[PDB]
Amino acid sequence: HHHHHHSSGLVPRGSHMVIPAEANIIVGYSHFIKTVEDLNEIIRTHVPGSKYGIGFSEASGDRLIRYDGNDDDLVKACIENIRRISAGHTFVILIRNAYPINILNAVKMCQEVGSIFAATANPLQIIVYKGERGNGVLGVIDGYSPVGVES
Ligand code: NA
Repeated sequence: HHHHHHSSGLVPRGSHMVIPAEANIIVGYSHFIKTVEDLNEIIRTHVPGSKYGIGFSEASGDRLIRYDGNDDDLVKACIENIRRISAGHTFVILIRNAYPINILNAVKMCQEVGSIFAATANPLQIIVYKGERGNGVLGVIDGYSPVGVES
């Protein structure tokens, strides 16, 4: 027996992500991860020298938004983004002052323990579906639609 509420379904206005100036964001789905420390560690060697924040949506147990980082503004943005999405096992990473290869490697490392929804510096909107127990991430709007074809 399952419970249905008419309030469930695609959330009309996608959730806009808070991306502080010059920050790069990574939004993904964790695989069998129970703590944000796993993410904090797997990307630790790639974020040295840079400022970063990590947010993780614990999907059971305490069901708390978990976080780590070395920059208050980035950490707060990650927490807010996780709150807006409100979907179990979602993780959000924000990195600033990092070279291109470090950002790319951070993403590759996340792919070892999860799936990627977004990885960009562009304005970003997360399309979410509101279900019974919580939400689910259906996709993202990364930047804009094309305006033409290159010559
Ligand atoms: Na999808």
